[PDB]
Amino acid sequence: YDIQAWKKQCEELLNLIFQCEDSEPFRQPVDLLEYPDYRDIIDTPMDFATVRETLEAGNYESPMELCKDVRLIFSNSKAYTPSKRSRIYSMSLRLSAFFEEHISSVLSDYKSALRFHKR
Ligand SMILES: CNC(=O)c1scc2c1OCCO2
Repeated sequence: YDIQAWKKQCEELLNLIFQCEDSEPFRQPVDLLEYPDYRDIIDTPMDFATVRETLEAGNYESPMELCKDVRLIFSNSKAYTPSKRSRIYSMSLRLSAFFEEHISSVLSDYKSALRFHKR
């Protein structure tokens, strides 16, 4: 019932994601010189370095906020791809399945801790 435990658990999960080859296209902001139409399609850019920096600055109040920003990385990939068979889109679908498998317990444990605090 530790209400603060989610933060280290999210740092550890981000470390795993940065070690995965599938994260390489998503580690820094999309290069607008390589993709000059990107901002015509995508309203709010997001990347894993921006997520890690926001966490380490103390600017997430909950793991649900972190999870909304990671899911925006994946929805931006789905919106920008020209094909459901593209290389980079393929990489985002595998990384999303890995992220969702690992974040589920983080969210469950945090919500349980809050309910115990309010009991
Ligand atoms: C050649 N580019 C692509 O097929 C795709 S699919 C998703 C993307 C991306 O390039 C930029 C990053 O996000």
